[PDB]
Amino acid sequence: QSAQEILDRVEKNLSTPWQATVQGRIEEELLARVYALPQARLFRVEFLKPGSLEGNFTVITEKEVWNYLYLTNQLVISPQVDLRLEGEVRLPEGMAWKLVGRSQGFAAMELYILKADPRPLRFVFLDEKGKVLADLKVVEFKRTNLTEAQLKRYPKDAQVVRR
Repeated sequence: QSAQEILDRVEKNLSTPWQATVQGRIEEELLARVYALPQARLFRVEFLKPGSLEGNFTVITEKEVWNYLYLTNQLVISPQVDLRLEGEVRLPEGMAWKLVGRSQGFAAMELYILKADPRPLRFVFLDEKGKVLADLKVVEFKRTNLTEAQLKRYPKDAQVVRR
């Protein structure tokens, strides 16, 4: 239940607008910028790496999800883990809580949460043998101000694929 308390602290601590840089491996390198405007229930992810995703972006709202595919100029419009607190570990950003949980494309995961300023720092997904399937780190983070005009922007010439 301690994990739930931590997650609750994170949710409350990130109730204002923020942005971050996510980098890791999934083998290929994944790099993206993330934007959140909680009060408007808006989220945007912009991809930088790998080459197949470079330029793509995803916009999430309470109602629908937009997935822009840069190379094909298509805008696709479409309508859990039992985490437990294992303990703490010192990370570059400082002391963090290490949450662990079992269980559909992975066997278990590790979620690292910064203690001083409750927010995610790293997500690690493991298979049955403990092999890393994905290791994504939040390498940059900043609280800021964002607007719907910014997060809902899209290429005017995008071709719509409506699900």
